[PDB]
Amino acid sequence: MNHFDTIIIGGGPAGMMATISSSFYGQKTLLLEKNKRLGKKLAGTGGGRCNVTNNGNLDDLMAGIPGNGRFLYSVFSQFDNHDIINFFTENGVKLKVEDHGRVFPVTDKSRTIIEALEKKIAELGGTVITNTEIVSVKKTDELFTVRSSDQAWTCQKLIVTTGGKSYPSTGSTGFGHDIARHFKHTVTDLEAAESPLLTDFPHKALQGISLDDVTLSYGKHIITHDLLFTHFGLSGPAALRLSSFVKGGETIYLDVLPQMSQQDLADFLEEHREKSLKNCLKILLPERIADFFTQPFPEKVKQLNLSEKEALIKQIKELPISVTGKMSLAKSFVTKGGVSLKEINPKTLESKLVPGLHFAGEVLDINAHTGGFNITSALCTGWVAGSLHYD
Ligand SMILES: Cc1cc2nc3c(=O)[nH]c(=O)nc-3n(C[C@H](O)[C@H](O)[C@H](O)COP(=O)(O)OP(=O)(O)OC[C@H]3O[C@@H](n4cnc5c(N)ncnc54)[C@H](O)[C@@H]3O)c2cc1C
Repeated sequence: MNHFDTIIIGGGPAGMMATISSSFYGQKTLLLEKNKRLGKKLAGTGGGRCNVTNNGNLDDLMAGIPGNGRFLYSVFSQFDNHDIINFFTENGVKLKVEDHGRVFPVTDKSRTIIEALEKKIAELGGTVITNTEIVSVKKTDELFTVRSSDQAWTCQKLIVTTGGKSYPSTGSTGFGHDIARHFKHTVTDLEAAESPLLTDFPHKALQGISLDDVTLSYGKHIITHDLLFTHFGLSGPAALRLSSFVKGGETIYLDVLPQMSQQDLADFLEEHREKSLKNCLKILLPERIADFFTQPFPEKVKQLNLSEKEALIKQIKELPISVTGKMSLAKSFVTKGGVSLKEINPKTLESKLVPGLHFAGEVLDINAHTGGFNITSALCTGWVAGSLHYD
């Protein structure tokens, strides 16, 4: 018995959720995964802790999915970030909410998430065959044939959830784009998004340090969020978002305290004209950031003159950084681009050109910010694709 109602290709967050919803709707379901493990990429989101969704409202979500979020109104009315939170709560996983509405398991371990998903697939009788790479997908009359090098399976409904093109060592190497092409869909241009930034800058002084809520500016686009200093330059949300507007050759500007304007700072110093300038700023900033700003200046806040005060403050508020480029698609967190949404039903996620065929997750031309919006996007679209609609 190799024939199923539904076959789902790719066991990421989209694939797992379609397997759950399809089974739940009485569909006899097969999930195929190329790796020995499910959720290889998912296991590494949120610094490996697993950033499973975001707890904001609908507008927070739309602001979180800049790349074609508007297509998801229909999907989100069926299953949303709060349906996700319910599911994991219902099934005995303790979630928690961190900054910017990011949702993690209390365990801080991605296996708590993936293991819960596998457990449900099993309670619902879903079939999963791992360590199996699909190489071929055809359709005859009303019957999809799905083939690996060894075997073949059949179905009437086919869900393709093979992901994007970034981090191909997770398994997302584009096969779902080939399917889409084979059945004569348009695949848009595939390019990097949420790609960390290469800077020309003394990286050693600051790498590993994290900063909460800072403003990076460049031309019209100005962004206020979290930032990580890396050995190659800049990552974390702020860098990641800005990375869409920048290619290499630009100067961008960093505001390390968007809270205080020039004057508040000036006043703050006078209150601590007794401590060392490093120690002064050590109270407002992480220590290694303090070192960085105040190395070239006099030891003590009072030893400063007027011109030193004004120059220092302008560095604190407007440090110019030189960007020499960004990471490629391969090394970016998100693929901007995918299967074209003008040929997909926004409500069922069925292809408009081939009946029975469906697409969910990153394989579609949807792209979002890190912070749970991609994963939320994949679980939901997955849920919908796997679910049944009739009329
Ligand atoms: C380091 C990192 C951190 C991230 N952090 C975040 C974050 O904090 N928040 C956020 O929202 N997003 C984040 N993302 C993005 C997010 O992980 C993805 O957008 C999401 O996992 C996509 O889900 P998916 O199921 O569509 O594709 P994937 O999760 O990639 O899964 C696709 C699956 O298809 C399988 N497959 C592929 N080809 C075949 C084939 N031929 N045969 C069989 N199986 C196949 C693959 O093995 C894979 O398991 C991050 C990405 C990375 C790389």
